[PDB]
Amino acid sequence: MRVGIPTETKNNEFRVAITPAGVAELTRRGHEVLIQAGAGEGSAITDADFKAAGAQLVGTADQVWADADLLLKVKEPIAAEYGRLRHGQILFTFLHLAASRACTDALLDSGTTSIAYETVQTADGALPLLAPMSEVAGRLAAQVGAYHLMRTQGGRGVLMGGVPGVEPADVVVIGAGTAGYNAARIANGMGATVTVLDINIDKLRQLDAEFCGRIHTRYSSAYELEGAVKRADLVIGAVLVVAHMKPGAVLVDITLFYCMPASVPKTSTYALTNATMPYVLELADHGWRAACRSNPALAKGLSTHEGALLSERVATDLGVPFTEPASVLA
Amino acid sequence: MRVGIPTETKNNEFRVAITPAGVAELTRRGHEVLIQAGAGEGSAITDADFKAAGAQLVGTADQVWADADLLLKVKEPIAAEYGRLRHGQILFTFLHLAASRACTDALLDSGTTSIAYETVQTADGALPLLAPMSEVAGRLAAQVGAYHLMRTQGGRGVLMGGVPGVEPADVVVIGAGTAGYNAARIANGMGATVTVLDINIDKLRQLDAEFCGRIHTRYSSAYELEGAVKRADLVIGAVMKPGAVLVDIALFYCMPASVPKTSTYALTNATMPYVLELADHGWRAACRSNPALAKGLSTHEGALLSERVATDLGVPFTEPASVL
Amino acid sequence: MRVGIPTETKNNEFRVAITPAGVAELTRRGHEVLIQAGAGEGSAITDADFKAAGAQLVGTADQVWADADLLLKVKEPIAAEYGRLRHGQILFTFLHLAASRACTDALLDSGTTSIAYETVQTADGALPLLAPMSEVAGRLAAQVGAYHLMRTQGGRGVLMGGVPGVEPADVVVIGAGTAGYNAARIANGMGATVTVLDINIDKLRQLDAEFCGRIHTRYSSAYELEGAVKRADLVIGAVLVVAHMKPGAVLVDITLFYCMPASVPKTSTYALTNATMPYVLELADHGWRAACRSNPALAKGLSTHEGALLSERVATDLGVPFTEPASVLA
Amino acid sequence: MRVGIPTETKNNEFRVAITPAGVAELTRRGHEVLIQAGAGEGSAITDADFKAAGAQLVGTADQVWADADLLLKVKEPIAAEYGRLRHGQILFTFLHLAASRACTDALLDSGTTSIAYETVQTADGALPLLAPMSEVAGRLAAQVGAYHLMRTQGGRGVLMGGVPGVEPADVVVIGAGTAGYNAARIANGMGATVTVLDINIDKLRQLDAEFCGRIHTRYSSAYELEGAVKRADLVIGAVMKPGAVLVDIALFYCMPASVPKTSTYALTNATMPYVLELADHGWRAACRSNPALAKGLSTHEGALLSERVATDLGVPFTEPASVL
Amino acid sequence: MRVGIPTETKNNEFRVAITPAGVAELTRRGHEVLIQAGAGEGSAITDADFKAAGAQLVGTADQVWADADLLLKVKEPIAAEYGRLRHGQILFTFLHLAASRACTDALLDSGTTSIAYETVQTADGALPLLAPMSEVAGRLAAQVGAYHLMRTQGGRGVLMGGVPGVEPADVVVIGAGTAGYNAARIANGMGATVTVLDINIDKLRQLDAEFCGRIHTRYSSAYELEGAVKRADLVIGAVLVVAHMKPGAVLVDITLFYCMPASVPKTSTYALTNATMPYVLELADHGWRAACRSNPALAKGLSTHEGALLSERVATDLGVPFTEPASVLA
Amino acid sequence: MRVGIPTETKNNEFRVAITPAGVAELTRRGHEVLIQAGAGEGSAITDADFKAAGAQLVGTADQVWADADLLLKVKEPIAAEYGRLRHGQILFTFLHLAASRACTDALLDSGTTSIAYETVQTADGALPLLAPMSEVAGRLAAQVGAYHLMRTQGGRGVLMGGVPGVEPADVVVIGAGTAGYNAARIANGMGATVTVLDINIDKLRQLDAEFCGRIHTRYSSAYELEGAVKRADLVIGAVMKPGAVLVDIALFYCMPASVPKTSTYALTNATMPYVLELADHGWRAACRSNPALAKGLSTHEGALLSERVATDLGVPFTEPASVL
Repeated sequence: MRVGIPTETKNNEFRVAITPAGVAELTRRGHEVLIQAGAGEGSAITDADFKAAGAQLVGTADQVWADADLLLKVKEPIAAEYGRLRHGQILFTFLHLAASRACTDALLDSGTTSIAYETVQTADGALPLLAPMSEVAGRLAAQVGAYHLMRTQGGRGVLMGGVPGVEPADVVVIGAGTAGYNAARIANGMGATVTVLDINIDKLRQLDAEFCGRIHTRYSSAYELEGAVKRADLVIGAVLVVAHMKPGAVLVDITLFYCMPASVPKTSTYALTNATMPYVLELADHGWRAACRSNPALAKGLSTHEGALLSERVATDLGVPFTEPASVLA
Repeated sequence: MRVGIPTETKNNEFRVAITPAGVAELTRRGHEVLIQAGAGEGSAITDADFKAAGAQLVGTADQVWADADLLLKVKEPIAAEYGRLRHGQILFTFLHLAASRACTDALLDSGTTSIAYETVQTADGALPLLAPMSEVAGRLAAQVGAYHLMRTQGGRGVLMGGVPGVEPADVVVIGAGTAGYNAARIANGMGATVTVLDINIDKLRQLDAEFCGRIHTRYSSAYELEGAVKRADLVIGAVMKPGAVLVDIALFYCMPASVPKTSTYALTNATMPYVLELADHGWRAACRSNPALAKGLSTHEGALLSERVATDLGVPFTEPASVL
Repeated sequence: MRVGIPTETKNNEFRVAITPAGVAELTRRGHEVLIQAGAGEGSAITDADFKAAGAQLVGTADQVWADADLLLKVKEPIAAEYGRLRHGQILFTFLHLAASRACTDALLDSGTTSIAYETVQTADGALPLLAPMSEVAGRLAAQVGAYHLMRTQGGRGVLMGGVPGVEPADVVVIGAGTAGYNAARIANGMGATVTVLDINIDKLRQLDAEFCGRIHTRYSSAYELEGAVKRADLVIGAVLVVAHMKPGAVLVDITLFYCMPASVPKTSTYALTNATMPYVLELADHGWRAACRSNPALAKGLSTHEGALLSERVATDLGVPFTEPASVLA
Repeated sequence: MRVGIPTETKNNEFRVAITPAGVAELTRRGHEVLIQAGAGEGSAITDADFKAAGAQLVGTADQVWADADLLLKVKEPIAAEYGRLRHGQILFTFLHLAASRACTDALLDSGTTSIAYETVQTADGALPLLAPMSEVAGRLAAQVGAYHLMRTQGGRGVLMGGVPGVEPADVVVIGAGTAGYNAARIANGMGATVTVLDINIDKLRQLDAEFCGRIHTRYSSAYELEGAVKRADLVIGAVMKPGAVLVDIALFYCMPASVPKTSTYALTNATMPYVLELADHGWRAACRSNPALAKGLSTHEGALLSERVATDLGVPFTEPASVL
Repeated sequence: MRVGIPTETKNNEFRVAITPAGVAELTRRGHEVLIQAGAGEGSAITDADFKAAGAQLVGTADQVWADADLLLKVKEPIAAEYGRLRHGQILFTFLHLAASRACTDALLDSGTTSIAYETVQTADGALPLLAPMSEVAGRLAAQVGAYHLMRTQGGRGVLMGGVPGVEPADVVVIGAGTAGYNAARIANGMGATVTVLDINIDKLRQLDAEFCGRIHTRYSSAYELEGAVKRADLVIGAVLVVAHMKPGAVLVDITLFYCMPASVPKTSTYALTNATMPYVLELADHGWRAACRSNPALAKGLSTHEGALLSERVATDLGVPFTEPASVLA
Repeated sequence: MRVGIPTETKNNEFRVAITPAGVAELTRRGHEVLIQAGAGEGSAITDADFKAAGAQLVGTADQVWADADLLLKVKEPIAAEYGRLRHGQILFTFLHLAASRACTDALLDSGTTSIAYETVQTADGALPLLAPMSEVAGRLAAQVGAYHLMRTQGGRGVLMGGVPGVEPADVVVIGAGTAGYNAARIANGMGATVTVLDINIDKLRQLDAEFCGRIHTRYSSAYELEGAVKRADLVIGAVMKPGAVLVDIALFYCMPASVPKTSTYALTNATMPYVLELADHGWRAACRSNPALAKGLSTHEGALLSERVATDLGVPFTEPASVL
């Protein structure tokens, strides 16, 4: 089938759903990759090497969304793309439909089959396509948190790792998840005195192991938390699905309250497309139909099909007819 | 004696010439410490700190400059500060007089004894009070270069240390010097693929030793510098492909005042020993019994003593060893 | 029962099926260990300490294979040993019968009960007795790959870790398995700039953790692969169950194409006998009979019994009557 | 010649002035090595070791002191050992004569040529034979401070490096010196949160470099020392809140003889080269062709040569360069 | 319900069943925390911050054991506390009843409901509340073992990490469990040449990974063991549910034979109360009744209830009527 | 001027006296760079590299030696190369003239100005151009010793770093020198249990510091060396039980040309600065304004200047300071 990779049109979005690496496997494996001119240009990928790997570069998004059996995207269709949604195609991308009835409706109103990146889940309840983004995000939280600590940024005026004879910043990472673990790693590498708080003692246990006790760990509690933040020069909320610190101290969620992987497209594109690669294939090969019964992880992401809503949590958050996944998969 | 420290007026300057530690060691040797209200507020040293430490918190600058037998600054007196200078006062701060004919004149026409932080020099030819600024400046370059590397800062869009399975950023530091060693250190801690360039292979060996091979080294030929700079994401000038960031420390960018809370201690921790030799024995005694301090002396009783600053502005030299 | 450890007679084979350590537990636990003179001499083990631990040193292989209830071996019997295979004994060793009908036939034609080292498997599908060999192998791939990089060896003429101001080799490890992980470890320790490629992102994830990003990881793809090898000074195929690189660059599988734990017997003997120890015991204690129903991992290795073929994959690769394992175990 | 080593009689001293290695390099240059039976038993060097190495194992001390042309000790002759001293003997050991008028007299009234381990000195002003004792002394302080930190030792009740989720211990080492560097090293390896204080910022940089930031550094102001010491669990004096432990190396505690097996080699490994220059050429030749050894010479033919030890006990000085 | 935290009265016991952290969650979550004056004072916790977090400080132990719905303790009641055991309360603490019929009887004779800290077990058979103690213990074994190596302590007279040009001690850790892993970590950090012996090759495998082969590993055997201890300057028995070494060499179990987390209360109190926190809550919230059927891990710790013995192993070790856990939980 | 580099003819030599970087910095100072076709092919520097860099690729050696005002080599002219030498030519390369009476004569009878790489010497008594060869030589010894340790190489049959649960290899490096430090470094990275021996305890401390205790150190007594060497698997001579491998760098084995791609840059990166002082000012000027270069001068206008090479072959000395 002819797969399509259109140019992300959303605001401040410079990523691309595929790399010359994935495109190269689609091609030399029996498929046709329709890539829109400049789609990857935004994350340092010209069509020069996109073609030197296999890319049926086309001029407009119209031709891309058309003749493309599988449309790989990074973000969900925006306003002007609704009139694009085909019925005989498969939309594989980040949807957050429970965040857009308008979006959800347009996918049902167009009867297109779609799979949401964020809900593809494996056995241990893991979310593979979100993992990379959490990694990119957490490492960024630190680089961004460190910069905003500059007095010029309205920060306290403290250097992440100080200098000889002078103390470094005291960084607090709330949570030892992918993001919390990656945030501490960088802040620590930059020289800050990082302490990570979690309620899960095994996560804290391995952090002690990983940095021979260099990255401090404190059992997380509302009392420990409040205590740790008072002292903190920078705090990172790495806890992913009302209280304050000192003047000049920074707060980065995932005083200057700061608030992503779009910031580093080259990186993030690869990070995600590498996680996406195996599924895009299972899709391009045997179709979303055989791809979802042969793989309950990719299936768990099914979002819509010919006016069908295949996600209860969403049909719940908005109150709409739920159409069991098992049934639309025969 | 009484030493005074006025709040810096230089726009965008957040450092202070003394910390609660210094304003506590002078107070212990029989000295009255005068500090302007709000002197170290921009570097997190409230008057409370300076106060309950033995320091006298005067209302404004006037009171500081009037009394202060020795005055401690970070930057030199700026334009609107020329009327403050006193004949019988010892000014201690970064002067860079060889950069402003206007500054030099005010101190000269002033008859003030000023000693420059940046020219103070020990035996090995080291600049003690200027070295801590190169440490901060070196670490900052990396934190900053990593920041402007973001697509949204004009940068290419590369995370310093990538993420598993995805290639890390390519950093090139030119100079195995004090600042370069700091940039590579931090850039390396961010996960980045760092390489340092230098024609001093002795420095290449200690960097090889320290980071045990993780931070790459390349003899600095103009051939490699070019090739190295062609492939990089961030190049740090501690002595280009589209979107690369070049930070130059002396997308583009060309500082220790950005992190005042950090650099105040760094500078005043180096300055402290001299501020002491000055508060106890005078500029004459101090500078007499200490050559490194002697080398910083810039002006006194109308004289301009400096073969670099003097053979710059076309002025009469004065053997600093004479006034000594 | 009297266990027997004969001298490996195969070519270039200097290993031994047991160490004074294991022999010491066989003895002071109720059994008799019949070790052939010089059996361990080949891997730095004289009979001096073999007896100082418990060893009924005997002169020839004939007496060893005879009176020995359990014959522990490292390699499969060769030409002259066929006339040795008893019917009332147990052959526990590496067989690769699917690689030798002649060998397989001789074990059936002699009606001997045997268990193959390479097919003993645990729950997570793991192969314990092969693990150590993969470790030895991978660490060797690097030491051997580094030596063959010497211009004198016909190599490019590059030192693994270069010297101050000069660049090290660029080493590529294909695969993050036991072997791939161990290969990167040594090459990295030797100073090379190693990059490991894998399709399994968790393996890459932990390699980043283990060396704080010092050992580079790149999602493995046929495009990434080809790209990585072009640059490479040395490449190690650590992928265990047609394209080229630069002149002088080395290739080591598991330009100079090089091709094992027999290379370092002292090491490998211990490596394997340590993994073998627990089973040899379960065998020597309760017999292969009770040893295989009480332990499905050791049972999964059963190969033959009194003319019986207890391994389908083998009976398949050669087309021969398959005799269900469950049945020959009552 | 023949060099002799007697068992130390100083109570609680377990070191020996020579190891099987030294008693084997002298034996190879045509020297008879006499060692008392049981000399190095308290540091794990049985007579078997000393014996099957080329050493002569005499019955007791008398035989050692009588024969020994050069005598090697660790501590100085104690009270009951004054009758042992010989006019024509070279005593080599830690003497601290400037601490005992009584000791100095026995060697003086003795006419013995004694050379002090602690005053021997090379160019850079280093004390070669005294340095290894500061390494051991530094590492011991941490092992000990970590021990007395236990509630049952009077200490507060803190594990040096805590455990995951629980805060680690706070260690403060005062002095970036040889001993301080060792304490921080070990205290840091125990998981503890270590900080070193010093007014020598050059030492602060090498500690920063070495442990790459894990061991904290703070310019030693009397202000920080206090604040630092106020928050600590264990403070090590290598130059307080309830239950804190302060170890002072020169709950409280104020040494290399505690781990004799370790420190014997450390000391005798530094001493060895000199014991050789002494056994081959004599105190005269050796001390002549080697200034560092010349600096250790303390007594000879009744003379007391030392501007520190002499201007202490009120005695006549003797130009060591004269007797040379 | 009103929870109670009494002052440990046992000998040389300076720990406390709760920290201002846990007490803070009990309070600002709907409960009343009755803490006895000075209960925490012994492990550096005054009532100053105990109240500044929420503590109904009371004068005597009598009032504490009274009006307290849940009595959190570190150690089992001693002689004078028997007359304290209420019937309408819950005793959550370390019991070791199989070590005290007197103790066991008193809990049955008082009909109190109790849950033993040491038998709360999770799915992978893990014992969470013992883990922290094993960590504290193992790290101590090393600090204590290193001190007792001092000739003054009657030891051989060897410094853990020697000094330049001179060798460090040779430390042997028997077992790679929590305690064995933590013992090696510290001894190694102190500079000793540590070698860890285990029969479980995965534990040895990860120790190699964790310290890049710096902490030596040797497959554990009675022959390897005896060999390793001969050389050893210090040995730590980290193997938790008759042979000798050199003169001056130390032995620490978990020559100077030495024989705990009470040694470092500040540490250990937090270590354990952090592990205890989640259960104390599940208890204080829904009662031991709903707390044990909703959580089979905490339930597996049930020890007694109104004259009932809810632990077979104990009723076995002493021979007493066993009263099935499932039945006393409806 | 024009500097020339001929392909090495010495059998088994794969290094080249100049890299594309050097042949690019000389070309920038107005110099014609002549390089023989295939000069750096054995070290991966095709003529393409040398070409598109500013270098003149001559057909063969004749053209190189004829023109070249300064000639750069790695090894000295061998037998069949004696007819190439020119009176008015500056030869720069490793000469070891004090090793071949025959070599010395050809340069002497030649009237050529030759400067030896190995005798060039800076203040600290360091041999700049010879040091990089000891780094390579040190790392190679370990890679090689680890290789010949294989049962199939005659070795004992030990993997350098063992495998979990199995004991690692025992490495002994004799010499804390530049080469020894490199061998221990690499041998340690291979997982091996490394120990370094030296009578210079200062070097023992930096190795202790660097690898923080993982690489063992032992004072070099002849007693320990023996005991140490008795227990080893691989001993590296950077200054035996059956199957042990002893590599000696100056089963047995007694080098930088083995990894030409690496060592060419290493040597030419050190040589480069001198090749420059030579191409710009001449052997006279260069050697004049630079003592380290002055120390390398070996022959000129028929003279043989060297108190080591001259008092070897029984020849007349010529004050190098005279011809200067």
